[PDB]
Amino acid sequence: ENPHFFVTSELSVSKLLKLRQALNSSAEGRYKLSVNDFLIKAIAVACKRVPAVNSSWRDGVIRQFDTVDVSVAVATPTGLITPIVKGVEAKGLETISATVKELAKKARDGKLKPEDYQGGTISISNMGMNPAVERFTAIINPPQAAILAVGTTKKVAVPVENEDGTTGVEWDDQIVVTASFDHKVVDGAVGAEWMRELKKVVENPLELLL
Amino acid sequence: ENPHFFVTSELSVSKLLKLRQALNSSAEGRYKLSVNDFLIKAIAVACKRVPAVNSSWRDGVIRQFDTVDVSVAVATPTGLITPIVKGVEAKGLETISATVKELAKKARDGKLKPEDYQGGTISISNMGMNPAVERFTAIINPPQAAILAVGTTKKVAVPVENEDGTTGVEWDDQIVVTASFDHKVVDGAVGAEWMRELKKVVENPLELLL
Amino acid sequence: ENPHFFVTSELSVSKLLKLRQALNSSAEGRYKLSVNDFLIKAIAVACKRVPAVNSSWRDGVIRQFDTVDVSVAVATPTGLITPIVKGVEAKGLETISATVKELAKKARDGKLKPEDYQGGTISISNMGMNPAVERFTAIINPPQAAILAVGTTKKVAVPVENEDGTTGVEWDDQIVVTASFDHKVVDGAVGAEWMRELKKVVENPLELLL
Amino acid sequence: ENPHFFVTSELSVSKLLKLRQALNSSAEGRYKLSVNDFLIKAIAVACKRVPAVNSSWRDGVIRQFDTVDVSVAVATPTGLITPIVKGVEAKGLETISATVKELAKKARDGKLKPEDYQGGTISISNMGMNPAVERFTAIINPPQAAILAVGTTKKVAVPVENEDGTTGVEWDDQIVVTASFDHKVVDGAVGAEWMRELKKVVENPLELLL
Repeated sequence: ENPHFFVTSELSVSKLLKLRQALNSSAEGRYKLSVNDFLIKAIAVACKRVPAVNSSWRDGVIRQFDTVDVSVAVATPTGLITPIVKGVEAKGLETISATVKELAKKARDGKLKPEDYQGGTISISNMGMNPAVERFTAIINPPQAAILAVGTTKKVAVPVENEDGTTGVEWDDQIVVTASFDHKVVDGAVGAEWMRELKKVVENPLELLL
Repeated sequence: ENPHFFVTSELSVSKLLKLRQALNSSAEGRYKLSVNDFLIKAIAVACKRVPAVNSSWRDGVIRQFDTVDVSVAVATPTGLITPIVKGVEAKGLETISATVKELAKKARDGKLKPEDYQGGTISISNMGMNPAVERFTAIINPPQAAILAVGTTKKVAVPVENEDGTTGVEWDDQIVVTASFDHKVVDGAVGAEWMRELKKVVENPLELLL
Repeated sequence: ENPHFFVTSELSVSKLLKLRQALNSSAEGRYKLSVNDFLIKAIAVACKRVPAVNSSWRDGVIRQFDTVDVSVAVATPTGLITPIVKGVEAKGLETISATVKELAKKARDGKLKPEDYQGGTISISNMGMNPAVERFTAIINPPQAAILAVGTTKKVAVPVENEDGTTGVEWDDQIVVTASFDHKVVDGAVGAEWMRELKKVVENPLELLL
Repeated sequence: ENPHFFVTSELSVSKLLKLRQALNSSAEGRYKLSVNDFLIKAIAVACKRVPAVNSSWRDGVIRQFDTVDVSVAVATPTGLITPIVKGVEAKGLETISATVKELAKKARDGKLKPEDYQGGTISISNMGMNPAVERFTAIINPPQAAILAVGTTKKVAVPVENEDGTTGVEWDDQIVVTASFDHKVVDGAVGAEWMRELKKVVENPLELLL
């Protein structure tokens, strides 16, 4: 029913990894941030910058949402459930990480209420904990217009300019992301622009601070 | 009427200055962050951690506020006005800087509405643009329980341990801050704790990211 | 009601720290002296040398006291209480330290009798255990005429004359103290003289032995 | 009754000390200038540049004064008296020093007439002769709008750029000054501007010549 199209990007996470390390060292056990928390915040910023992706199909209309409620895919013994982080734009990374850990526990325990997993405006699915999944596509969760699939981290050789003008080799830690879009709502231009903003914010994570 | 007491701290801003420089260079003219925007955000975080400072005196009761609406003192040709940044906890630094510049312009133009300057929960007054004001006290703006006065930046000699075990001299850029508190509401212990959290967050500005 | 004025001094504690270390090492667990015990004794000596500070306002008269009963501010979960060390001039440092620890425990336990905290002739408040409080003012505890606020210890670069006639840098451990005085009773001259005697005795702690 | 607020500045006196030395050496006993005479003249110049500080509260009106009559606080065995140097703008430093010494003697002798100490437009209190008073606040002498408290001189390490681009240490002789202002008459902006002019004139004492 949905004309799926896929847009893929490689993202450098070296700076994000350094930032995560510094923050987790400074947390004194109050929280433990994952890469997923940073990706969720960057998604929320990008959705605020390109609201057309923050929308849903309805009969005859596109419902654009003013809030970004991110449904996070959690595998359970009974399979996939999508608890919802509401109002992500207004939450700090600590609150996001804590909420996600709590909700994922409730998910595994089967104690989620319908309001915990009914609704949401965009989904994220992160399987990067499995080293055999470098890239995958995810099926859109209707009625959302977009889903971001996030693969595992791998080291990739990248060219570095040496001071002598030779090109050396640096090893960049990259993840592959693939956005699946519903072509009724989001065309290729909007999706590519949103992917550009996501890349920009993730590779310069100080923009996550604005 | 108010038993004023004062608590003073020296704050290292070297790291904050570096961060401000990097962000302003990356802004591409979209925004121009000042030190004041960082201090406002750090204040909002500290007020969220110690809500007893985020309160107001009323006849017979302390009204504690769930939101931190920061009144920012702006000098005008007609003197002092206090436009209010509402909901600071949920705003990014870009939105804060833009809002403050807009409101300060409206203030100078005399086009502020009463709702722009009536209310607020805590005040900040920043005179650090004048190099002859290293330290000052500010008079509390009733009914708020606290006001932070922020002086100018000066270089101070600080001891540094050299690799040889000698103590060298480093030059730390420090500001002096002075909080004035209403002793009916906030005692010395709460004020000192809040000053500790402010210092901690400003000197480790990555905590401003949480 | 009280015309508060403030007099501030930086005090070298390097010698006091060395003396405290030697005494605590020699105590064999009988006692454990804090800097606060030394400051209390020095206060008692200074109050004996300048009795005009050792006085209280009454309707029409200044009641000068022959004894120095020092009220020590202790933070409790219910806030501030002021247990009284009576007859400080006649007590040794061991007795002072033991009494203060016992009374502070009773304070936290809420087991102080009125006679333990009603009265006193001068107060001390010591917040130097918080590294974010370099300087503060304390509100006078009526009817006492004076209160000494004691901030935290910091290292300060001080000039030292080298044997070659060059000026090197030494690192002096300094505390900031601020006396608040009631200008009805104590004028600036008496307060400055008393601050001079306090500085003299603290920086030459052998005078605490006389 | 008076909303007191305090503005503090560190002032370099190295150049003023050199100038005082040269002048006193050239006086051949005709006069003996103190630092206080220079501060009085600089105050008079600053008051002429910012007359709003040179004013007094009256019921319903601010009386701005065209002349600067500086009341100088003198400690006596009976305490504080404020003899008045009239028309300071038109007097040279020699006349100021001579008048101050004469009036201070009459003060100690109790031979001041009411006209010698009734009135005045601004006060100065100088306790810098006591090395234990680095900083203090003074209570405003009504109906004057401002009082300047002047602490003692201390040596402070300041950064100096060496010819090799290293940062050495220089020892600057600094005094701390604290102006107390009545917030009904003088707001923070005017007080900070006046403090700026005072600093400018004291640090570049050739401007005292204009």
